Amino acid sequence: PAVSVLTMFRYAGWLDRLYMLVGTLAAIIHGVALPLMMLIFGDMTDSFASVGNVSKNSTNMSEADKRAMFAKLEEEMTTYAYYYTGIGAGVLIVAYIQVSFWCLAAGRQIHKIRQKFFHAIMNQEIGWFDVHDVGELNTRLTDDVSKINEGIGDKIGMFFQAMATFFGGFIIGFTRGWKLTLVILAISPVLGLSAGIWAKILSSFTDKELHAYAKAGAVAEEVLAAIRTVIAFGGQKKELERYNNNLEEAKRLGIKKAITANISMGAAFLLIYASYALAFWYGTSLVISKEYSIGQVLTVFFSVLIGAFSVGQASPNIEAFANARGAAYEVFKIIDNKPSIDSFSKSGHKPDNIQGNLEFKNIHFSYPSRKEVQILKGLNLKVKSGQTVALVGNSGCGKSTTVQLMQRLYDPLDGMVSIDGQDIRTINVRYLREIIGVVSQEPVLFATTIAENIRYGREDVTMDEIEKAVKEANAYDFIMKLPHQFDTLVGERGAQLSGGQKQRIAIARALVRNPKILLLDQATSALDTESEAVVQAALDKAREGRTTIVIAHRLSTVRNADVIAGFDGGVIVEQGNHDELMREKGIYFKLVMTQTDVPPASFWRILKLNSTEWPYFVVGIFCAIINGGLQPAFSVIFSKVVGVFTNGGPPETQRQNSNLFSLLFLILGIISFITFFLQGFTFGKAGEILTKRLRYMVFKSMLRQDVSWFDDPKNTTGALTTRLANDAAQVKGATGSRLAVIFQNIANLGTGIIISLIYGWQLTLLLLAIVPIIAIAGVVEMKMLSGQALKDKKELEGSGKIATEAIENFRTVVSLTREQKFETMYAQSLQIPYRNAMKKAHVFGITFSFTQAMMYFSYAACFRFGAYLVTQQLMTFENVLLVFSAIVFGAMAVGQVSSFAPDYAKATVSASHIIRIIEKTPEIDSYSTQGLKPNMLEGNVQFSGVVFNYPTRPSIPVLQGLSLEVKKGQTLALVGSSGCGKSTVVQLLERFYDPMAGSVFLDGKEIKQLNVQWLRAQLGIVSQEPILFDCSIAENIAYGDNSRVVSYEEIVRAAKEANIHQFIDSLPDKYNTRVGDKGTQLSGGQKQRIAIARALVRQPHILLLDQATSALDTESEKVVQEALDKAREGRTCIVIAHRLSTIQNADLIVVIQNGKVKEHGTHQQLLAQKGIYFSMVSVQAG
Ligand SMILES: Nc1ncnc2c1ncn2[C@@H]1O[C@H](COP(=O)(O)OP(=O)(O)OP(=O)(O)O)[C@@H](O)[C@H]1O
Repeated sequence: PAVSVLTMFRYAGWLDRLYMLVGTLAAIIHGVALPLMMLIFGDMTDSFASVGNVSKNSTNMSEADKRAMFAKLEEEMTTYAYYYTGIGAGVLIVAYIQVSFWCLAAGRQIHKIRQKFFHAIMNQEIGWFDVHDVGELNTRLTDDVSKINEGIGDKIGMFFQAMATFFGGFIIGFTRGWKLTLVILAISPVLGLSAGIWAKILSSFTDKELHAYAKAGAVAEEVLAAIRTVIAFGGQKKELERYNNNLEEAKRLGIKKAITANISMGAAFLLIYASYALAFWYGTSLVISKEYSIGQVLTVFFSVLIGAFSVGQASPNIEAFANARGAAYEVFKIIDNKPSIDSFSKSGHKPDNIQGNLEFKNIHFSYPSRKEVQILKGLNLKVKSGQTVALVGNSGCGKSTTVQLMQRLYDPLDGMVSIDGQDIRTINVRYLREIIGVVSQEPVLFATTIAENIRYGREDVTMDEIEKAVKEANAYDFIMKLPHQFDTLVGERGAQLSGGQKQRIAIARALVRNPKILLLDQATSALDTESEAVVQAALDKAREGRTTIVIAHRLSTVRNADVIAGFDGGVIVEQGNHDELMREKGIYFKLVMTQTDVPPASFWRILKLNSTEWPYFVVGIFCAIINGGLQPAFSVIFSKVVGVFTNGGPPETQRQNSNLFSLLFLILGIISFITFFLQGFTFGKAGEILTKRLRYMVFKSMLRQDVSWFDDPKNTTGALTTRLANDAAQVKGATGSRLAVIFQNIANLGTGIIISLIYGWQLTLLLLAIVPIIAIAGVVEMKMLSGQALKDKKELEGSGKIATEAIENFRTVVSLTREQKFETMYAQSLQIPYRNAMKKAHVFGITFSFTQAMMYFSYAACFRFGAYLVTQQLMTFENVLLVFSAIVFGAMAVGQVSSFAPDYAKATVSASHIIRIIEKTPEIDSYSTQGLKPNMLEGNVQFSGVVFNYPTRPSIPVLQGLSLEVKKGQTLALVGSSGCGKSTVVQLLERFYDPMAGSVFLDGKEIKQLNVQWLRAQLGIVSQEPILFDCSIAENIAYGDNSRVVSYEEIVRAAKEANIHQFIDSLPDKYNTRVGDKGTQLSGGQKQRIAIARALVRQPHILLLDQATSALDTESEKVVQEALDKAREGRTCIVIAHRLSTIQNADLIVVIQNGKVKEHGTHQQLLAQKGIYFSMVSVQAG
């Protein structure tokens, strides 16, 4: 959808309504300013044509004909040169006003939008945030606001310019003779038609492509997330073929786009060369009959094509304006939306002497994300002033909902909530929340100082009072131990505070507010019994004589409360003191007892990647020379035409010369269509090969890498799918397409420099001296349009980061009632990109003005100097046109080439990354073929003094002097405090990493000397969260022993021994059932048993079990443990043990602490040791 145009320019002050008006009048002038440059150019050839044939045919006088005609041209061209400079003078003024006033008026409007849009979001309801996706909302603050500034800025001034030329151009064409124009305007619908057809066919082969690679690029994403399972089971080649057998689809489809894109080029490049002749063949016949002059035609043919091409230059300026209307709809809706609970209004009462009488009356309530089911039904309950009320009951009974209604974050439907006899929906929201202290489940700390985070509760508090509150909250002594005490910087940027310390800050914040009512919703939940005790002392302190509602999770909180309400299904089944509810032996009694990147890759290296198809490259080079030569050809055939009618000739030859040269256009026009159809058929396949061949070599080379690579923060599973998907394809704009450019550019400017130099060399050294100037200008505009894009958009990140901090914790700030503070913080940050943008339009006023002025001025500096060369009989007027339209129309050709081809800079660095991902050789070559691979199936495992550090964060040491044997067929349990040391042993026997020092042996043999495939083939990885692949049960299981004959019989025996056979045989589509996200979702317990079943098929001599049972499925757990006892029997086993019961039946236990084996032995010996191991078993008991 979109907005009405006249709405969208609201918030535009009267001065912005003026700037947009004055700037338009500039745009209209600048629009017609080039049609005038074509009209004069016509009247200039008339001045040359009138004398060009006098001095040649009849030799009447030698020096009385020289001065006669030549002092006429010298006086005619004084005016034509004064006329040209007059335009560029007016342009210089006009062009400034155009882009100045429009970017200004847009900027002035944006700054008024940002504040009104953010404030609109801080003014919304809390049920408003429930329905909406907050992620896209935050980007909508800086993307959609960035999408509007396009379609109200300078993009309008260019539109009214193009329309003033469309009508300004078709005006001049018609008044200078109507026959020539209606010829063209009969063909321009054929070209306005020809343009849109291909864009329907290019858009066709686009969306078909994103669904072609979506098959291949889906296998890619699944692997690189599941890389731990792929390497550990050696399926690194099986995944290469799946990714490849779907990779031919997007290739063949890539060719139908590659051909048809260069068809679209040469097809429309033909209809120009066709309609050139049709308009010139017919245009020459109207000067031969002495109806038009040569100056008349050359005006009209150009003055039409400019005005006719003015539509295609205004295509995107509309699309940017319609994108701006559309993005402006989602925003303006929010600004004009007004809430029922207005957090900014000043309406309700502000009652004083609030004792805290609390009353709920017949409350019913439904959330608006799931409104089908009611959450609370007929809920009634009073809290007497200064008493504490604990809410208990099972999950889903609206305990927090109660607290949300007393915050008034939703408005109940039926019933009434009153404070001291007064409807809470009849006082003001800010006074309400000012009297209420919110202790959330999780405390939000803001990325600011501790002083400010506390002062957020009440911005006028003195530093004396801060000290008092921090004391009362029990957070002072820990603050006294921090290095930057009350100035320490907290949040995501700063030092991470513990859970206990964060909550006490939230408590101090609420104390600063000194409210009359306190609300706590799981104040202590996550916190351990040690952290909880300090908070409880500080909570209890803060409550002393305040009316309190606490969502209680800990039994000790509930036992000392003055009154308990028991909730069940929205309904208070029993209310009383602690002893009553215990006496009742209802719901409450049951609860309380049970609980007890800048790589400089070279152009030559990239080119070598496509070297396997050099014959394709030779042809494309060849046609890139012809097509680069057709431009300077046209500069002749245009000149040689006009030469006849401007230098001298008999009207017997004006027919054959004109029609010949007029049909040499269609010689050129055909050769245009052929050389493009062939250029994009050889360089086209050369690219679509190159993508497909590099995605393979990459994805192959990616699975070759070792685990330290995939552990890095930069090589995440997404940034590799991107790198594997578009960066792999973006290379082809730097192999063949770069030769096509430079061979075109050489064959164009090369052969065009040569020709113009011989026909007259004086004019050329001027033009090829000035082309350097105007060529520079198109770059610095592209630079400073972009170099300024960073500056203005970098100063916005602070302005955007402020908003990000406020939306991401909206439920908090609204409870602190600091919606205004963050609004002000946003606005104050926005004052920098405002004042920068008000200088930006001043800048782009100039870069746009002095581009067109140095072009309109330099248009005079050529046809003045070139004219004096005809006075002095040094060059003909034909030879001027043969210089001018051989440099200029040829220099414009490289731009029309370079702007079509892919962004070369963006392609080289996009390619430089590909070469690095290919040329990288790992520390652990999984692909290799050497290694001992004996027939000795003992599996004696031995770690001796292994020392290892994670190379993601090598500053952290884990293991020091770790030495240990596992005897054949024994089970070894790893235990100790939480740490990565225990997990590391599994990764080293896998050989996912090498160790720094020490030695890992397998049956007396160094694992660095055994093939990585045959080390890992006899090792079973049982992951925490086992990865199940989108695939059949046979394939997910076959992932274990790959490249193997496995039939139906061998599958069933293994599934028995994992204990899943009986459950499998009654399910629908039994062994064929699709599992994954598309298929039946398996529980946590079932997935792990699949991982066990996969390990049984492999039948290894060693079993690595790592943190298995990472789920809560109670029955499955005993099923897993049964299946596990089966899987271990008479096998050498290494278990990372977290559960005490697993440890009891193990043959040997190792207690590890800080890299050090403090003790080890059988179960019985470690208990009687009465050491570390003893401590673990004792804590669970009591
Ligand atoms: N963002 C949300 N949008 C809509 N409804 C929600 C949202 N969050 C929670 N709910 C609803 O709140 C209802 C009651 O949950 P409640 O917050 O009372 O749990 P609780 O009592 O706090 O339990 P616990 O303390 O264990 O989380 C649920 O039925 C759930 O649908």
